[PDB]
Amino acid sequence: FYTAPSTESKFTEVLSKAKLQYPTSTTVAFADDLLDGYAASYFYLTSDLYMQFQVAGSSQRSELREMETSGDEAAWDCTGSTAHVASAQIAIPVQEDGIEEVTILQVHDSDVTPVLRISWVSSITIDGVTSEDVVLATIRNGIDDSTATKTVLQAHTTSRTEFNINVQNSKLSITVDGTTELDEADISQFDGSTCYFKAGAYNNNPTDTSANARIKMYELEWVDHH
Ligand SMILES: O=C(O)[C@H]1O[C@@H](O[C@H]2[C@H](O)[C@H](O)[C@@H](O)O[C@@H]2C(=O)O)[C@@H](O)[C@@H](O)[C@@H]1O
Repeated sequence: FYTAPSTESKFTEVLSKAKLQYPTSTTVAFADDLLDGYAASYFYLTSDLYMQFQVAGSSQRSELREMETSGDEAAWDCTGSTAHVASAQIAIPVQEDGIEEVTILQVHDSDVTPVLRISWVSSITIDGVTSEDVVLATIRNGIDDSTATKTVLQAHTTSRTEFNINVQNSKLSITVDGTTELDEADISQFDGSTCYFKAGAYNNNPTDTSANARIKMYELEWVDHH
């Protein structure tokens, strides 16, 4: 008794260009499955037309992974001259107790390293400044460097918020409601890697492994250019 996101034409294209992973890396639904009305407690359309992702547990996810319409996985040159752009209108609800960080958008390499995570965090300390209840950008410093550069993007609101990720020419930019919040961050450390976008709910370091993270997307698209 869950309504499928495929019933809304605003999602047809991105679902054609995605596969759904849940609760870890295994695909539960490919593009054709998604287009054919795939729906579950962790992936469904709300009555006000949000695509909602929900998942409990440490490092568990309900997440769309960028695909080509051919069925090939997206694997674009992370630092190439072609622009790759992800856009999403996301409402981040107040998270359940014990949910401490939820990753909502990513640029991931074709191996084991997230180039970029955009996440909600309960608390973060960056160079001696603690922020509470914010949306954060985390860019990994390298494949062999587990550390990352972190940038607060936005004070958390439940209001629908426009996020835009633009990747081109070894630089990455993020806009939030039209305002640039990360301006041409360097990602040259992923020269020679291939990349793709992800979107959904990825539950990072919960303190209650039974609590549900929950993220809602009113619009989602990923594109190439030139
Ligand atoms: O030591 C850390 O906790 C390390 O985590 C990093 O984010 C990771 C996420 O929590 C997820 O596990 C997944 O997405 O992998 C990420 C990663 O290893 O890059 C960063 O937040 C990093 O700053 C932090 O030290």
